[PDB]
Amino acid sequence: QRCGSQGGGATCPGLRCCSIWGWCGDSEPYCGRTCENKCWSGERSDHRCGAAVGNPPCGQDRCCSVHGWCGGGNDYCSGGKCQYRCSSS
Repeated sequence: QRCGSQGGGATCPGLRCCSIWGWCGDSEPYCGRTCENKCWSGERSDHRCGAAVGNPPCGQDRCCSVHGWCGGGNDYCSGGKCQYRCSSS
């Protein structure tokens, strides 16, 4: 969908990255240099994620687990273990 300043001020469904052009996605055009919000660079230094820390992004190839931490691989990204930005699902 549409998001951010181009799209009415919406956050992306699934806490995906909002590009500067106002569209949601998960790839570098959306999440990297041309990202407007929930970008790869916005992951907390302590890597917490989830609702308790205001649903911050995780970095590239990292996923927010159901326990509230960003990380990579199955324990963070795969079915049942991932609550958003799931690089698997």
